[PDB]
Amino acid sequence: GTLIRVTPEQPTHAVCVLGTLTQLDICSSAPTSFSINASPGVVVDITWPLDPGVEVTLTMKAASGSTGDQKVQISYYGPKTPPVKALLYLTAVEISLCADITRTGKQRTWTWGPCGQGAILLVNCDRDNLESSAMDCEDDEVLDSEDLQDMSLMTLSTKTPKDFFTNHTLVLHVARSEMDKVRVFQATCSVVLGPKWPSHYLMVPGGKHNMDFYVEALAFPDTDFPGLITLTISLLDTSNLELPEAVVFQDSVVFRVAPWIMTPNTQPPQEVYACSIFENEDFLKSVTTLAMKAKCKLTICPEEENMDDQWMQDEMEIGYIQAPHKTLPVVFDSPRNRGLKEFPIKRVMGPDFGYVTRGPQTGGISGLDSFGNLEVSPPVTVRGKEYPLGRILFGDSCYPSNDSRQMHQALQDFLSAQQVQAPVKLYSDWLSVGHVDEFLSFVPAPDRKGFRLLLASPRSCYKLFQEQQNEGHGEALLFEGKKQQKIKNILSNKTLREHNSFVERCIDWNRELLKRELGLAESDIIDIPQLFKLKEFSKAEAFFPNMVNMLVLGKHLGIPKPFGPVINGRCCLEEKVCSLLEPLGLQCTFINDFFTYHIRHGEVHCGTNVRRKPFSFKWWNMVP
Amino acid sequence: GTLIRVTPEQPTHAVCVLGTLTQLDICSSAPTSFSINASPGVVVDITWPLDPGVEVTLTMKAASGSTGDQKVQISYYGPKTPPVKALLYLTAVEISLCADITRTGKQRTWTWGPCGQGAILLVNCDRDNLESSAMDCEDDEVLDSEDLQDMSLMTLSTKTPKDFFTNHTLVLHVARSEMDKVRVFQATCSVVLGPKWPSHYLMVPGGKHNMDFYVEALAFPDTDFPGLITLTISLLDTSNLELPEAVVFQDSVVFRVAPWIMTPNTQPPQEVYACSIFENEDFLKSVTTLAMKAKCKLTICPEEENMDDQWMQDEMEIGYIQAPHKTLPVVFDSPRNRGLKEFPIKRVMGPDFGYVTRGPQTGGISGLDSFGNLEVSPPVTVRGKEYPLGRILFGDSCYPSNDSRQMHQALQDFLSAQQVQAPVKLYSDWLSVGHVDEFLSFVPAPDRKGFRLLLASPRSCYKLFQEQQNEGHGEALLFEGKKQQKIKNILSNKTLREHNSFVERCIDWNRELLKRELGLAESDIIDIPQLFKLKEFSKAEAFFPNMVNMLVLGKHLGIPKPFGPVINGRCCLEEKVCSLLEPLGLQCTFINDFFTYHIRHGEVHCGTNVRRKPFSFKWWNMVP
Ligand SMILES: *CC(=N)NCCC[C@H](NC(=O)c1ccccc1C(=O)O)C(N)=O
Ligand SMILES: *CC(=N)NCCC[C@H](NC(=O)c1ccccc1C(=O)O)C(N)=O
Ligand SMILES: [Ca+2]
Ligand SMILES: [Ca+2]
Ligand SMILES: [Ca+2]
Ligand SMILES: [Ca+2]
Ligand SMILES: [Ca+2]
Ligand SMILES: [Ca+2]
Ligand SMILES: [Ca+2]
Ligand SMILES: [Ca+2]
Ligand SMILES: [Ca+2]
Ligand SMILES: [Ca+2]
Repeated sequence: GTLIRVTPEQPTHAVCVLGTLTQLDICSSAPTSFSINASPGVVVDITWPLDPGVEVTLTMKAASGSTGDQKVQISYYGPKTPPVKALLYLTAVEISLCADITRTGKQRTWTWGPCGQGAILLVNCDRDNLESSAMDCEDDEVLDSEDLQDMSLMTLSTKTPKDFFTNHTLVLHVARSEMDKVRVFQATCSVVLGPKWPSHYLMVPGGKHNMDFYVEALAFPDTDFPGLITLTISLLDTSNLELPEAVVFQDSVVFRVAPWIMTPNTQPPQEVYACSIFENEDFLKSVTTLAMKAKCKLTICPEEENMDDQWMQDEMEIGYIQAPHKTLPVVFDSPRNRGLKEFPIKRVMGPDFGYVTRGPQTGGISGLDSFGNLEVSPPVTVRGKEYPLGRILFGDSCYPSNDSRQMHQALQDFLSAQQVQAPVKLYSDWLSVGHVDEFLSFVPAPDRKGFRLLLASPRSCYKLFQEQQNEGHGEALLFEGKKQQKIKNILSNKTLREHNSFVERCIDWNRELLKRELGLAESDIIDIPQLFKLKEFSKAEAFFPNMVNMLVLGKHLGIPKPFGPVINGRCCLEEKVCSLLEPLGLQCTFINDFFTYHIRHGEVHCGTNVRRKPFSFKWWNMVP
Repeated sequence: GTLIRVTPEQPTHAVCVLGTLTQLDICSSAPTSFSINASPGVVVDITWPLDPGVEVTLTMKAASGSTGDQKVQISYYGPKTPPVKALLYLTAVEISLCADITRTGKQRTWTWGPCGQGAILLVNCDRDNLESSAMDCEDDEVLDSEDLQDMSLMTLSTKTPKDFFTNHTLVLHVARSEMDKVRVFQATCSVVLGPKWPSHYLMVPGGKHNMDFYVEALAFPDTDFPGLITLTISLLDTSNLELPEAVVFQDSVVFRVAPWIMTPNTQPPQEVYACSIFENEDFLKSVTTLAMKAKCKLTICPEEENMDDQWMQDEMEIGYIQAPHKTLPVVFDSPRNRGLKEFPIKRVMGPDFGYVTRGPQTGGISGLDSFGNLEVSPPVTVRGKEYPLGRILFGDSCYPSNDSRQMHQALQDFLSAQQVQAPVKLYSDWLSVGHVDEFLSFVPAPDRKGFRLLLASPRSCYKLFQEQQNEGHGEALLFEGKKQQKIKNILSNKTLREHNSFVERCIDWNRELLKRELGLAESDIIDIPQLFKLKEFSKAEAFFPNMVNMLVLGKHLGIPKPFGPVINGRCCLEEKVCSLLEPLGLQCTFINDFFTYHIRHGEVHCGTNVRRKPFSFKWWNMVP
């Protein structure tokens, strides 16, 4: 809106911006009746009576060529009076601040969805600079023209009379609350807005001009940042030299900072990671083969950088950030800060590879803070609400006690603040190590919802063993090929069966948690045979290598080698698992991980990581 | 949900909680065809074939009298087989956690609105304890039974067999993220949940029992607290003595903490405040009269406690918090921390009087942080969105610069986090002092929307003076009854008219800001005649006492005495204002505030404060 106020005691000079509703105050200094005659470029909606209800409104069709080149004449006449005249001289200008608010690569509110509106900003948290230790956004400089591709275009367009900025100035600003979270460079780079600076006078020439800005974000959405940054242009009248500058017009663009998004096992793999370790050459060769079959590059951290840390699942999680103009992978580096600590910083973070961390870095850290305790489900629809990018899953206790553990609050808050994968707290504190990958995986399926949840299941392993004893193989030896144990003795062991009944309860609680939060039906779930035992603090560990803890590379599964009882040439555990999964068109390979991984309380999934293809569905089309 | 898993190789013992969907796993250990026969208290939905699609579901009608007193028999028969039988013994219990979730005084999601759902918690931030300096909630103790009335009732009801808690235990908990924000006392007080303690074992006897808890909140909604606290009961199986406790059932109540809410001038007054100061007796007498006419108690801070601080509008804002069971007023104490600093702490905070503060208390403080720069509009509906408790208004600059000021971020965030009065940033930085009460007030009206916005208006004062000169009074003296000035000289003064044109722009910008954000139409607005002048840093001060800066006590207005030009016995400024407002049925009194207040850059509204009647509309029925 804008009130132009007119008098007959003087002519008034005003500016109108195209797209704005200007209104005329005719009554406040009038002296009955009035008529309005305006130049041709000024259209007036509304031989008229001076009732204070009288709405007079002015609209311009085009930018002025010169100052005051449009004109409105208001005359106040009546019953026996010749006219008193009030003059108004207008200058019309275009001032459009544009960004990719339709989300194609190109209100001031941001809206979610396919019919929604608002531009997107990436946190510029990768490292396109050769030989540097810090993220691109840690400084107020654009060093490589490659770096501009990560940034979002914003354009100011002006159409004015040549002499217009003799008396007006334009300023760009961000609220002080948000200046720490955005940086803005003016294009022909040097910064115009940023953490040191919430506003800047633009240097624009009269006539027809177009000025490009490049915007990056410096922070992901989090507890104290919902994730919107508004940038505003204000047109100032600076024509009286004594008086302060007067604002004539503001306009704004609202951006939303892209969340950090995980990729489930159902997304096709692109790159694999693991460590080289002492006597581990045959584990590493086995993964290499599997990668080849699934078409993945492969990367190994060596014994020098490892610091003898083998658990490549735990220190990091590879995600992505996504904007219409640019999608890039970003690593979320766990505060667990073990031997693998540096590997996210030096080796993964890089050209088109983002970085992020959270949590206390000098410690105050559970094991539930390791990223074997961070998964995502596949996409899933739950009582009519779509989670098209899946729902994040992480382990916890059922309630908080003195003895209980949790993933650190700052990570919990970060994941939720991401919004787009509405986390779900599962129960994993019953496990010694405490990770959800210890009792669940997800695999692609050619039918139903296009996946299956695999849950570890003692019951199924009791059933198998019983079905083998029933068919005469009670003398068969677990751990054939450590102390061997026979199926008749495993089965009759009453205390082992109590432990496994209690693990069964823990897994079952989660089965139903996943059935409700994730929309699953029993035909979405397969049980993998798996025995556990309780050890220190009645916490659970795998009795034999945890098969459900597997590397999923599309259809090629790297499953820990259970070394089960060998019947008619084969491990019955291997055969049972193949019978459960081959009908889905999965290919099971069984990798020896026993003295290398299993005895140190982890398996194949725990010894490795995977980068996968980001979802084709665009996060901003969700309506969380 | 819950899977009971049955075998024919053993009978199983399970518990069912009333209101829960129990399901039976018949296939996992079956050995074709099955039938189900259950005791009379167990109803089974579902002479049946063993297809793994077969859904079997169990529902109980009532609490068990003894353990295992209901019974399910599953038999697996077939083509030539007599039955193998699997037994299941059930015990049914009631475990209901109840609170005032319908909001009358009496899903686990909280919902806004008249058809919404969820209990309400008050921050227990008043001081019902005699002789104490701290808020009730600063400690983990309930000292007065009066204090319980501020708290929210929550009840656990159990119906079990007598011997039930021999093998089960109940625990109450809050997530660790929220334990710093709630405290929970068990009733016959001593705490069961709180900032030191996120869980507690309840001591409940078998049979029919009912246990009351009293809940208070320790924190208002704010940037890092959306304002929901969930409390959960979990039923644990503790019958195997080696094994960890197993969760059998959780249920929860979600509370929402009440926001802090302001009251506009359109709400009827209840109590008035001001200071006793040096030569100010006649200001104080004038307010006293006005209070009496409007039926308000009256309170004065004396020269001893003042520390010579006269600005009773600035240090505090009296609001309220509201819950079905209890509504109480709460003072929001400004960080400006001037001479009035202690007055909120010692004199206002008290029995059924809450307290809150925000911002850096040792300074880093603008003048825009004073609470003359905090107002609320009346209730208002804006393009179809209702703000039934009004919208908070506070002053700012138009953009951020080196020289510009703002209300401190922590207050800004606090007000927004309150949600229910969606703040609006107005432009007041152009004023020397910098407060929105310097250019706007609101008054009750008997028509239209039931109020008017009054805006300071130089134009209207130029018009009046011109209309008086026109009728021959150019020689009339402003400041009659300091150096006097005549209407002909005020009018011809060209530099005074430039200042006032520039103030006109500043007020006009806000007029349209309020027209859009607040839904107003011109017939909602009255202009009060008011001249300003520009002084240090071209910042604006009142040329004569700022009339729009008035005390509104229902229909009785305490307006600063302008001491205008006296024409036919009367100040024309007084007469113009009376002509604008008497037709609304307002009663204007003009209070001398000139050497006492006006020359120290403030007026009557600035010398005073008011507590008013909280809205009848309940904040939780809004849908922000
Ligand atoms: C599935 C998963 N994410 N597993 C990670 C579990 C492995 C580590 N293990 C150890 O720290 C460990 C245990 C015994 C002996 C040596 C070591 C070691 O390599 O330091 C864990 N428990 O977090
Ligand atoms: C309308 C409103 N909220 N006004 C408050 C403005 C008053 C104070 N004034 C002073 O601090 C002041 C100015 C000059 C001489 C003495 C004093 C004084 O009492 O300390 C303000 N400017 O904030
Ligand atoms: Ca940079
Ligand atoms: Ca970059
Ligand atoms: Ca780390
Ligand atoms: Ca890049
Ligand atoms: Ca993971
Ligand atoms: Ca207390
Ligand atoms: Ca109390
Ligand atoms: Ca204070
Ligand atoms: Ca009280
Ligand atoms: Ca106020």
